[PDB]
Amino acid sequence: SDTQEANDIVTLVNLQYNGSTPADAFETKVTNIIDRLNNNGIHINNKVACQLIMRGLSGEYKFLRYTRHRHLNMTVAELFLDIHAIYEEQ
Amino acid sequence: SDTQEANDIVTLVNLQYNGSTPADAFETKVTNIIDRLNNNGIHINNKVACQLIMRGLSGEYKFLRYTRHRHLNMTVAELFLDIHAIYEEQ
Repeated sequence: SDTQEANDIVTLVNLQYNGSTPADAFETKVTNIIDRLNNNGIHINNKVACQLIMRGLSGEYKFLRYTRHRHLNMTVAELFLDIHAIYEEQ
Repeated sequence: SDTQEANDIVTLVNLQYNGSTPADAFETKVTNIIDRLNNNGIHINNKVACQLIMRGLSGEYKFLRYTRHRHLNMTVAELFLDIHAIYEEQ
């Protein structure tokens, strides 16, 4: 699309997960956004990506933004493993 | 800051200009964000940058998002010249 990157960035900034949507969808949703943006030359690295994902991660997931401070060099895949683990216990 | 790029991206996505702030401040504000983001490896090119600026450009500036369709390959500087010109007439 002509307005591809801009809409991906706004979607990334307005992520709001609480536990309703399956992690499956939410993961591949964010995985795509970062892939598409990176295909178009906009590289959102793991550090910055995780930050934006954990932002707006509310509910019983809220806290993951607090341990993040100890989690340096955390990967997006790792971060979702955590989210997946939470969803399985619901 | 450790959370620099992420906060720059969210600032860019949540821009809301209507005519209150001087164009001077709003311009260099966005000019910096795009420079900082580009220094850190997040390449926001003119096309996508302008798109994100015109998004949330409300008030008497709204119409610049409509003329944009004729303005292909427009630069961020050009886009602000328009915003500056409108601000001068207020």
